[PDB]
Amino acid sequence: EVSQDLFNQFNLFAQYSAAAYCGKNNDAPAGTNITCTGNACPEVEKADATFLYSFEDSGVGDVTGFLALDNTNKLIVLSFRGSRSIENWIGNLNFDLKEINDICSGCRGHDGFTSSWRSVADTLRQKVEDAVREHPDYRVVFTGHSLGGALATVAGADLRGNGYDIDVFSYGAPRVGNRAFAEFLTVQTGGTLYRITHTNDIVPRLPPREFGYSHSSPEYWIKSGTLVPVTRNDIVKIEGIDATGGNNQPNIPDIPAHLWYFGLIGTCL
Amino acid sequence: EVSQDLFNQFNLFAQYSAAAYCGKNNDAPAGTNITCTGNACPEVEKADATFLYSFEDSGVGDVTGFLALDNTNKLIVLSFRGSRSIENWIGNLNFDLKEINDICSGCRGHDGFTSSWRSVADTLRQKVEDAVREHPDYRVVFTGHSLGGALATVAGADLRGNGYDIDVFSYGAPRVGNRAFAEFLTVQTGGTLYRITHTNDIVPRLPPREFGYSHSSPEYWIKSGTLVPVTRNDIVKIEGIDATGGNNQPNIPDIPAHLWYFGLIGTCL
Ligand SMILES: *[C@@H]1O[C@H](CO)[C@@H](O)[C@H](O)[C@H]1NC(C)=O
Ligand SMILES: *[C@@H]1O[C@H](CO)[C@@H](O)[C@H](O)[C@H]1NC(C)=O
Ligand SMILES: [Mg+2]
Ligand SMILES: [Mg+2]
Repeated sequence: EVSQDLFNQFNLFAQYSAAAYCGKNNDAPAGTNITCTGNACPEVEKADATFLYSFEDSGVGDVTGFLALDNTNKLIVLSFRGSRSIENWIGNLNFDLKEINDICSGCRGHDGFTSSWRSVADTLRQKVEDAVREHPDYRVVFTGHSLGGALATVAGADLRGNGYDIDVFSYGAPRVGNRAFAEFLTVQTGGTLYRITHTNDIVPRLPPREFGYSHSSPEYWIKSGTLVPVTRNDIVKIEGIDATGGNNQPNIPDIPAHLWYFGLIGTCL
Repeated sequence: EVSQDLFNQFNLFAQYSAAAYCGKNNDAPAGTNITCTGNACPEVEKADATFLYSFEDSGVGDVTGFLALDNTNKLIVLSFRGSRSIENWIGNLNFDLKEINDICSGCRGHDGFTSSWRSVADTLRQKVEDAVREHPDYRVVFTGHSLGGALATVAGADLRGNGYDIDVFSYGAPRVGNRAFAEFLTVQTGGTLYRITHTNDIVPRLPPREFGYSHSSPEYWIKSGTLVPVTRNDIVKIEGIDATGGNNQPNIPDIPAHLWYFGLIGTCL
């Protein structure tokens, strides 16, 4: 029974996430208005929102995304793009873990996702801190769909505790590491993670539990269909690390369900 | 206005049109159930609907689509697919008109669309007539999106007046010929043409009028945006050969608006 207010924020960061794929320019000047093709982010376009910094193929893991200033919603938004070819990304996904003791003790995380974040963290923390110091009453939100949602979760876990709260809104994010990391992500203070999933989306089911992966609690499960508008009654809050009955159900998953989080996402008309 | 009953046919033939692209099965042997990926054609899935015949790269013009038997709605549906690559197809669209005296006197048609149809006409007329002879109380409906909307319109014009009505439902169809042809399609007896357009979709604006092309009347104009659900009152019936104030407006057109007719069409999640 999610609040009307939190539902409206789920929609907004779904569109910031979507905007990471469908942004008008990929070399866009800082200060230029955020717009999308194909009506992928109308709520963002309604806002007084601008690009503070745009990154494409950035650092080791070819990280793509933007830092946005929203003067209407009073947000600093760091949005990470998922893969440009999601089916190929899924098939090629490695299940290798790595120590991430610098984020939390005994925590391990997907090699790729944690590597990629580490390679751009210094730059993006600096950009985020300039924004905080220029706009101290502005709320920091990190967001991402798919791979982008993994990056956003890792970055949030990493940069929390340094003076600014960081909310994270992840959309069809894969598992990011082991049970220790899931437990950290579940109780870490200095912001809330809203880990959002849809029906039988394949990506939150990877990498598999059998390779040493766990999901953080809680889960915000969208049970309304692919290409169906989402009502507030359509979101189910599921508590427990590796809880089942949401997206973690013993049935055949689906790629199309990955591309529909409140609206079209991870692809551009 | 349009009745709720007509709004439901528009939504059903939009999904029969969508299925020409997202047809879950290309194996697709006669008698197999119609299903789509990505929730593209749920109303078709609900119906007892089967492939009577399926064609790919058919004839000179490489016509693709299927002939369906629907025992729930009692339909014989010929569904033509538009292009695999609509943006490429829009850019390479040649405006050459061909004499089509054979279908109506003084009529000229798009050389491509009319040549394409003529090359599969004998084979496909025999398949509909076979289907009509076994199910004479069934309604014959030709439908398609984009290039598919044009093929259906030409097929309709050509095969009508042979003992069965042919209703045509086109989605974002281009202009198919000159004013003589547009007039023939406005008054032809032996079924109705439902020519449906969306906001500022580019495709119903091609080929241009200044290449001697005209639209048949009427036009059913969807005013609701891209990725927005369509309500009955969002559809405006616009009367008049080459009427303006629907899709035929002197503003900047849009490709994404081509891919949203009631839902996702001409593309498959
Ligand atoms: C950018 O957005 C601002 C605030 O939303 C608006 O007032 C201005 O007209 C926009 N600039 C451009 C280039 O459209
Ligand atoms: C096809 O649909 C029919 C009628 O709705 C049904 O009897 C049958 O179970 C379906 N076939 C398959 C392969 O699902
Ligand atoms: Mg704006
Ligand atoms: Mg016409």
